[PDB]
Amino acid sequence: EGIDAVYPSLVGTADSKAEGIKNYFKLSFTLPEEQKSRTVGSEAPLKDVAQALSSRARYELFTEKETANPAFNGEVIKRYKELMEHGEGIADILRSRLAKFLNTKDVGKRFAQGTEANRWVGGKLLNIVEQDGDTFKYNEQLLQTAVLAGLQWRLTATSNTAIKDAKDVAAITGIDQALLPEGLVEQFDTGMTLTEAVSSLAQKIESYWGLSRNPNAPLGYTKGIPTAMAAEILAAFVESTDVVENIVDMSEIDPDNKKTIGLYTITELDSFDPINSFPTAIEEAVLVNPTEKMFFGDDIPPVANTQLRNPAVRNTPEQKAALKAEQATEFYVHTPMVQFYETLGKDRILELMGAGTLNKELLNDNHAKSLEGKNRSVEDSYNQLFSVIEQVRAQSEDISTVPIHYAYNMTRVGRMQMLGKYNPQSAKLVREAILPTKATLDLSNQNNEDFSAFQLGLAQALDIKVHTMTREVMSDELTKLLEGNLKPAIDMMVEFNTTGSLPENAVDVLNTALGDRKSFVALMALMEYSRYLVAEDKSAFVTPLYVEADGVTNGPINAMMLMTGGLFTPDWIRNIAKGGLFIGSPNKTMNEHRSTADNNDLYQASTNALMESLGKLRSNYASNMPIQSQIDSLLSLMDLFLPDINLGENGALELKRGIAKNPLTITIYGSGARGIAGKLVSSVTDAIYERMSDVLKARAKDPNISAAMAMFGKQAASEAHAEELLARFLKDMETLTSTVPVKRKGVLELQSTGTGAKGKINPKTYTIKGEQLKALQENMLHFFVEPLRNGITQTVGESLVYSTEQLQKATQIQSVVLEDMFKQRVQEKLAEKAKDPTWKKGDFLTQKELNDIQASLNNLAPMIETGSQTFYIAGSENAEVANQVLATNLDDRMRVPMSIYAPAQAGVAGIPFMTIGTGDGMMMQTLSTMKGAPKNTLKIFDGMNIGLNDITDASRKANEAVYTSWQGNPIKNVYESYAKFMKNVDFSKLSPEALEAIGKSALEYDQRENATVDDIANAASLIERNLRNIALGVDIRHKVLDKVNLSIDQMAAVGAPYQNNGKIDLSNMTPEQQADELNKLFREELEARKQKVAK
Repeated sequence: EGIDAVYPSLVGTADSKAEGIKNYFKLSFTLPEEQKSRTVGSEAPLKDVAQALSSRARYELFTEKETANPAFNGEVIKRYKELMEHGEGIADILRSRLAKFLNTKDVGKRFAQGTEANRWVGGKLLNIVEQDGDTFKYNEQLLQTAVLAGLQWRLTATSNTAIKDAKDVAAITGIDQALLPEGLVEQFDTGMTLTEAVSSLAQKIESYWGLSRNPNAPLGYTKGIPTAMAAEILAAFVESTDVVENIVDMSEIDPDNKKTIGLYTITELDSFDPINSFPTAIEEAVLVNPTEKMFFGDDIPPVANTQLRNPAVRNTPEQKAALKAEQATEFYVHTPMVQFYETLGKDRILELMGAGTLNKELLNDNHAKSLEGKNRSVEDSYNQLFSVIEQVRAQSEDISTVPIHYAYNMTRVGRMQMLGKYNPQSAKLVREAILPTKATLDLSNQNNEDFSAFQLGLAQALDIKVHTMTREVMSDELTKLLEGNLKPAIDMMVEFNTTGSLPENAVDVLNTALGDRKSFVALMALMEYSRYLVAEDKSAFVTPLYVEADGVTNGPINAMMLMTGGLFTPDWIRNIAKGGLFIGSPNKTMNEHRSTADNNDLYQASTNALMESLGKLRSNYASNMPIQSQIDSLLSLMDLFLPDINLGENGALELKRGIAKNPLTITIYGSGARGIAGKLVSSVTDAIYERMSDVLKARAKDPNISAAMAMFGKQAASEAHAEELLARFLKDMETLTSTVPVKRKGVLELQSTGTGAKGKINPKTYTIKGEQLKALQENMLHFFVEPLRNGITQTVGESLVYSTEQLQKATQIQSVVLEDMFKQRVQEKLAEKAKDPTWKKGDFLTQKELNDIQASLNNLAPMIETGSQTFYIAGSENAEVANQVLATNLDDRMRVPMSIYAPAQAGVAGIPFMTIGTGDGMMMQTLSTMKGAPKNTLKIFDGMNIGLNDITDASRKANEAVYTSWQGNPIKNVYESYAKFMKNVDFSKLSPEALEAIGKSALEYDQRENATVDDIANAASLIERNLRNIALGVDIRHKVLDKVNLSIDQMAAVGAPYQNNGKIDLSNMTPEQQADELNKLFREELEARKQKVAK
């Protein structure tokens, strides 16, 4: 009688075992104990809410608050009057589409005779209708409340959707990640798919309805009825031209693919629309506890209870404390930076920091696609920032004294991420306008310690390697720039502060002065320095300039410290010193190491090893003439378009440290050899497309120019030199696309493909794809990637790559078993429902039944616990388990598949989870909750912005947090979960498909052709004892390193190292001598543990 008294006019009885028509709306939802929405019980929600928005006094009375938001002024009130009238016309469209549905094929006539038309996949909206004469009609309270949710969704959906990477697009389309076309990713994130639009809209509808789900009701109605309403509202928005629908066909690019995907984009409002200063008036008027809002002053966001998009995992108490500290920081608006942005204008901002205007008649088709994506990011960030400024400006007359708070949540890899799309932590344009840092300095004397901090901040913003030089040397470098190239730019900024105007050629002045140092952070350095020059009182200068403590190769260094076992080697000691770990050198900073000891970082070290491997490969095939020519063509092509590859006049090959940046970072991230090859080739094709645009530009200026000079005009001193380069380009492309190398029996053989490149090119629409693209990747994989991966292994160590292999095998095997049991357990439950008369196919399972299936998997240890963090590698949301349609609209379109939260195969995702989660993720968690933690800082991943008044103390604390995170044992945590899984697993109950996947990870190629169940089980237990041996070695190494004196300078910006107060002196020793001393303590620790066990 609870919900049966609020909606007594609904069609059908509320009994699950009735005879006629049953109402599944009242059987699936229940009234809450305390109210959550103010529209429950009303008769005209679209009229009561519109009345409350007509005045400030009425808004306060309806909301029951002392005062309303100051931004809710008269201009905003007028704009909401038109929006409410627009929402009344949306309801008229919905009411007219229902009458057509009941008229075609006599649906209404049959439904009134007893036919269960409300249980259809498209008739699920018949559970919220009422009888009216001989026909049916909507329920006014339920219909008008859903319209209000659509209006709020239309205003803020874009600024809340997630960002799709290349991996996500590949899964949706089905095309291989390494063969994704040009601009496909940039097209996908512009709009949203059907599933994303409907699911997000349906979430708001349920919230506004203010009801609670029934745990014993089928998932086909608790999730289908809200979804069926969302699809109808989205269809109405398309008819009203509020949402534009675009259809992309995969058969155009891949004829073998028959998938069709629709994309929906919301039409955006004007940048001067007064509604942009307060777009959450409807949300705060309906919900008792609004979710979308901006926090001012003492308004502190609440702490989330579960991980991001991982509802099965809850934040640990240690993780919740870190979130609370990060949400207490106050942000402030820098007025001089804001006025500079609006004076320059959006057009000049795009011209300076973007691609500017585009003339598509002189651009390549593929080149123009990338330029538009660059412009979109800058333009969207500019619009988002100035909408916030409008809201802040209404709170007080002084915009610089309004504190701002931001919400945080935990990423599945243990990373604190700001909520929203464009915020200081994500957008660089917004980062320079809203700052949490402040300082007061005495700059009346140039020899003060305060002036040295001021110079350090300016130098780092102007692209100067401050962590590789001493303070005195850095000061000399900055002085030359200030009085040299940057002088014209400073003069313009000085006039701007006093007057407030800019010249018509301001873009050209900044472009010439900055050059290769152009960035958003470099603009603030010019303004801050110019403001200091005109300050009347330099002894109390207040500035928001900061210094960023950036880690030196944070990724690779963490891996070699956390997942390395065995005895110490001199090579490890030398290579780990480049990361900031010094043994036997008290109070040694990174600036001293680079200046005197070693000036090569990890990126340069791997480049040198790559040259060594490349020379050995050529010498192996010295007698093979066809193989030698193929290697020459690959290097020749990369020399023409990549600045990191250079060939001398004598044929000597020279490489730069910039060729191993990306490969080294993604190698630690578990990416395979094919992934590196695909990215390397993509860099070459981008340069080729850009060179085609120069051909079109040169032809327009001079139609009589030659083809060679139109291409390599600026890369050749004479015309004859230009003709030489053109011949090289044509020959290399034909050679690299005609034959490919095939690795058989351990040797490489050239095999023809028959799909070589022929004909005359067209600069406007030149494209490389199909079999031509695959031929290029085959040559790159076997001739350049293989030598590259050998050099990387030599630097990081052979033991580190051994730990990654066992970790990948252990996680993949566990995920395969979990996925098979989940699918095998929901099919047995469905077979039981077939004997239930009150059950129909399409209702799926129940939330109570789904929770029992997941609880039965607890004896296999699906989650990894480290004591302060939790990880769930196999968790995902997929529609494979349900394999059925959830709901459609009244036109039998917009079919939405049903997706549930079920485990899935891991693959190579195990390595990134533990390298990042226990690496920089744990370091930043400690830094926010440690004793005497730094205050007023912005914590970007592997970085931290610090004010000029606390650079020394905060840098020392950052190095202390790094040392704490190096005492962990990620392998031991994985071993403990894997040992429990092996105790309870039963391989004899696995499907034949599952047994084939496990054999691909535990056995060799020859051993898995006819392997039995016993062979697979025996091979899986071997991995268990491999993890135990690795984990024991890591534990001993950390114990030994804690007994000696160490200096930690991983955050090398300032030069404030941290000492571990060890009591063993290893100074005045070579790395060869230190390894022997460390190995002596390693053998003593092993003996004690074995002796203790014996006792």
